[PDB]
Amino acid sequence: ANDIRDLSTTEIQDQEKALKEELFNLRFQLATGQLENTARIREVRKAIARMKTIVRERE
RNA sequence: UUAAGUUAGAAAGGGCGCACGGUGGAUGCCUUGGCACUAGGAGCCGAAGAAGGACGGGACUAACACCGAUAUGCUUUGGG
Repeated sequence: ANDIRDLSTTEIQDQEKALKEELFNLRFQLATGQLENTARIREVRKAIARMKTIVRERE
């Protein structure tokens, strides 16, 4: 969370994209019954929310 | 033996009493909820989009509660 604040906005924006790609893949593996560590999904969702919160704070 | 006479007993089923069960949810005890007030506070919300909703959000989610595509939560300050 503080580590996110060390990054630039553009750098944060890139981290979001990466997390959204990850979240999509998790949901895809979950659907095909190949996930196992199902707790990752919640982690990633929160992370994305954290990014978007920091960015909105910047403005 | 015959005759005359007398009287018993009987239960297909039923009645009364008793015993033991079933059904049913009265009664007692209990209280998650109510009822009436007192003292203080507060007496408005809305185009900066209200009241009230609909549909969604969880690993799996039918319902409730919570939340809004940042969705079963995000940041921060304190408490613990």
